[PDB]
Amino acid sequence: AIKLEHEIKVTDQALFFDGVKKSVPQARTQAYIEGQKYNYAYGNAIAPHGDAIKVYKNYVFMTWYRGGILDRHVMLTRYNTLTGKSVTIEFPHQHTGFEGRWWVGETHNTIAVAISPKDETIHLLYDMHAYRENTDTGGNGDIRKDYFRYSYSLAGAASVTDNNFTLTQFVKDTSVNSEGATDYKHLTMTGIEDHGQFSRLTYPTFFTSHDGDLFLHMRQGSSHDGRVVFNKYLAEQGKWSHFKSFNVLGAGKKGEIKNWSIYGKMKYADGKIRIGFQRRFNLPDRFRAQDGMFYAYSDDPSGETQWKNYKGEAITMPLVKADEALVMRPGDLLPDATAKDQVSITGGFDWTVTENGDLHLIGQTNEWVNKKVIKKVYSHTYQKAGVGELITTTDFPPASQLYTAGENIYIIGLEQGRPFVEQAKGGTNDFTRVYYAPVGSQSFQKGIVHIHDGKLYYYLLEKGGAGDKRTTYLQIINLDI
Ligand SMILES: [Ca+2]
Ligand SMILES: [Ca+2]
Ligand SMILES: [Ca+2]
Repeated sequence: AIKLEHEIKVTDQALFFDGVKKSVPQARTQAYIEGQKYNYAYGNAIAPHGDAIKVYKNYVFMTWYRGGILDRHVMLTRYNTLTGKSVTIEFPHQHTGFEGRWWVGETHNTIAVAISPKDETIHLLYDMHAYRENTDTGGNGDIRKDYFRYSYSLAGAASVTDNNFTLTQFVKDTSVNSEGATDYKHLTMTGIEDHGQFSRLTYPTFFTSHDGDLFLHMRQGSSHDGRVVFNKYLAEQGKWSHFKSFNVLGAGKKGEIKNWSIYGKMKYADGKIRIGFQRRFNLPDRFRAQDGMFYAYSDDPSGETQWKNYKGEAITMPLVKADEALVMRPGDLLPDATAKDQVSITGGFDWTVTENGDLHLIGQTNEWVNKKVIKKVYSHTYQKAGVGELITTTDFPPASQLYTAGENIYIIGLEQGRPFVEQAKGGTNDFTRVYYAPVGSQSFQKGIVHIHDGKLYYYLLEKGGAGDKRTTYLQIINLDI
């Protein structure tokens, strides 16, 4: 059976935005008020959130901002699965909120963490939402040399003893742009300052290959003109390669009918670097936001060349016309919803490929009538063993993410606050519940999932907290592969 093995408190001081939702014009224009609750522009929970948990050998690395509203420091915690002990590092940087307005919480601005399995360096990317040298902070700090925020460690830092797991392991900014003695934020990953390359970036997400190569991808640009860029860590050189575009910017002048933006995620799946995404075209049409569903994979271990669509055909690279990578048109799921903005696709998209080559993609497609969602359609698109017909069904529960281990795919979530796992054989839509925490166990408000070596690492926010400091836990659940 799937079994809970460990439950570990991470902190009682995780930052939470305990105020109310603010519009973007509100967030940009309103001044701070002392004693205010911590308002927010998007979500209210920045911890656990983003690419915030990784497992390397016997270490679980977890990031979070610390509360409350006057603190907001970037934190890195390492739990040792062999000793049961944890150690945390406080970084000088504090969450800068919405475009420098640090009293408005900004859940885009996560802290991503990765370990290089080659040289055991630690990498952190944090507090970014497409900032640039001329981002207007409204009088809240100088961002001209701080629009891209990277911290990294000495080689070997991942495995030092707890008492040595300190800021001493991390490398200061000693460039000509350095702020001084506690500046751990680097404006580049390549050793070369490059505003074209490192501005307008959002959503840091690392992934690793079988052989221990480490990669990063981010979104560059805007919701009207956006691309995914990705690079590779060069352990032998102590730096990263130049960002490479999966798709172009300015597609409207390079072969597509119009510029577009890309909503998806690259992952390492069944031994290959791949991407699944949806497109936002911003045409005045039936699509309030995103349209389509797309997927491509690379047969190149570096992920740079040999990109193909699900049929195995080479695609243009960098991609200009998303339809080369088409798998499904979610507008089809509401075939009579033809009025302006009547098909609303704003989230709920995910994908995976199992170790047997089964391709799986999920989506949420909403019907939008008089400015309200009146129908929610969940889809599951899947191809057994990478061949044959692509099956799409709407007989799928309200799940927003898919995971994989062994021959299976998994839905993992919270039901009445308690973690559950549903499992299906890859290449199928036949889920059964195989784990549900028992009555009397704790209740959680939010969790992020990391699958590693046949185990589920569930990084969880405990429900029922008050104020801007809350309690997070780590659960380690054996998937019994
Ligand atoms: Ca700096
Ligand atoms: Ca549109
Ligand atoms: Ca097999």
